[PDB]
Amino acid sequence: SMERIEGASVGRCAASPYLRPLTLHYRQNGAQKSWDFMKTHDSVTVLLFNSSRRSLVLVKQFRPAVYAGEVERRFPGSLAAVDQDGPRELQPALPGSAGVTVELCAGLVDQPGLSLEEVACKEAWEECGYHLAPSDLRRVATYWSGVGLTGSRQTMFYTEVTDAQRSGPGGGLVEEGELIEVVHLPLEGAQAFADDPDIPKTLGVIFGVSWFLSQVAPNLD
Amino acid sequence: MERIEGASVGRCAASPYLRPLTLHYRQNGAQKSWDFMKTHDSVTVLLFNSSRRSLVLVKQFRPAVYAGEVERRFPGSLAAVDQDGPRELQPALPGSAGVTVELCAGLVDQPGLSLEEVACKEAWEECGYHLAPSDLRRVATYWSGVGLTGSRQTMFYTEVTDAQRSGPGGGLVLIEVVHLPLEGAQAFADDPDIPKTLGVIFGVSWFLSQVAPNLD
Ligand SMILES: CN1CCC(n2nc(-c3cccc(Oc4ccccc4)c3)c3c(N)ncnc32)CC1
Ligand SMILES: CN1CCC(n2nc(-c3cccc(Oc4ccccc4)c3)c3c(N)ncnc32)CC1
Ligand SMILES: CN1CCC(n2nc(-c3cccc(Oc4ccccc4)c3)c3c(N)ncnc32)CC1
Ligand SMILES: [Mg+2]
Repeated sequence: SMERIEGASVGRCAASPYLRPLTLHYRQNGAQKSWDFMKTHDSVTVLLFNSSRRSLVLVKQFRPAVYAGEVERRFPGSLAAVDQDGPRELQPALPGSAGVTVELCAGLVDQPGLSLEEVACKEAWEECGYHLAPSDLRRVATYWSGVGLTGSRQTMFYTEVTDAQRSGPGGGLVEEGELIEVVHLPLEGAQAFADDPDIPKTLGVIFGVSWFLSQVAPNLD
Repeated sequence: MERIEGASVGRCAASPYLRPLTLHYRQNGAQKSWDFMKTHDSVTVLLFNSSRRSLVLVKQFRPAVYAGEVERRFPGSLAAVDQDGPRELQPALPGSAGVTVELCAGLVDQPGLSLEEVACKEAWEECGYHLAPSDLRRVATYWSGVGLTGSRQTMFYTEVTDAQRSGPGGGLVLIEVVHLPLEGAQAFADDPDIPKTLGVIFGVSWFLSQVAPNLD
């Protein structure tokens, strides 16, 4: 099950391909300053509107960082310094449902040679089972994600799909230990879904719903 | 604020803002692990000043954004330091590379203040507007950076007038307050030459579709 998590523990992270902390030293109007950040990849996200079903296509999956943040919210001190060899078991753990998010289809810009659009198409295939062409995609927005702690860009795309385009199993790469659920969000429930704070979601979902309902859906009515 | 000199990359062993951790867990019986950063939650505030019919935003130098732009222009600029000290960026970029436009915002890192009160504090110190917690509408709560941080961000909206602009703002001792007229708002958001956040883009889009049509 996606939401069945066991043995949850926190440990030190000495090196990682996904985050690499650095400090920028610089003078700003003659004052010497420093700033802590982490080097990270850019990313792409893609909102699909399935017109056969009149539903938006989203993904649901366990996010370990979200789970840890939620354990820390409900049990302050869970993420205390790991001053020991090896991980420290959480006491108490939360249910794994605490880390399950709803997101747009998304992936890192870590694919040598692929365009941003092609990365978006790859993720829509691998995560959702939808076959897209790059020219099917509309660029919605490009922006900085997390300006305080990283300098990564994210680019969001949009495309309309039909049922015939859902020709794959989706669910992410099985061999690589991914378990992703495809969510089809009926348009009639979409704004309520986004506004509901009991469903953990990203700003990309909330913005995607708002943007679609005000910029696209009227030109289909 | 855009006059940045002698930029250099050094190591970051400890920081009160990012602490690298690894979650270890079993899912479907398989042992997994995930690298992330422990970080603070945050709040953002969109203000509509109806005296001026303008959205209140902030502009400031963001070092991480700057570093990201140097790495884009000169790959390898951010390689591991491997020295006794920081390594100068040569070539570098002008400070304008790191200048962003954002919503008023702050970390939830201080005991004593609710989310609403952090937002009022930031609106005062950054924008010079005096707000009350009860003046705030919660627009959205969401997770930013679910891959590496898991921290939560709450966005508030509130309506102000010039009668509430009782301070200068600009931060504490370089933040500039931006007043975006409603008529140019959408064009501002769409302008890809303006370095801005998803919070700004969503704030302008939300305001123009949920508030602006019912004004007046
Ligand atoms: C709406 N429809 C949907 C699909 C239809 N379509 N699109 C492609 C097609 C082409 C080129 C790249 C592509 O996506 C990637 C391929 C590799 C890596 C990353 C993305 C997809 C295609 C095809 N090869 N054969 C038959 N039909 C096709 C036309 C419009
Ligand atoms: C004010 N004073 C002077 C500056 C000092 N400060 N603040 C940060 C820092 C951390 C994380 C987010 C961040 O901005 C956001 C805050 C909320 C929402 C979105 C972005 C800023 C920082 C750093 N990473 N490294 C060194 N100093 C740092 C903090 C105290
Ligand atoms: C097989 N896949 C599965 C995961 C595996 N992977 N991916 C990340 C990881 C990093 C940063 C962002 C992220 O997700 C987003 C990507 C785009 C937009 C929004 C979120 C994921 C990661 C980690 N931080 N620690 C350990 N393993 C990790 C390797 C590749
Ligand atoms: Mg993904």
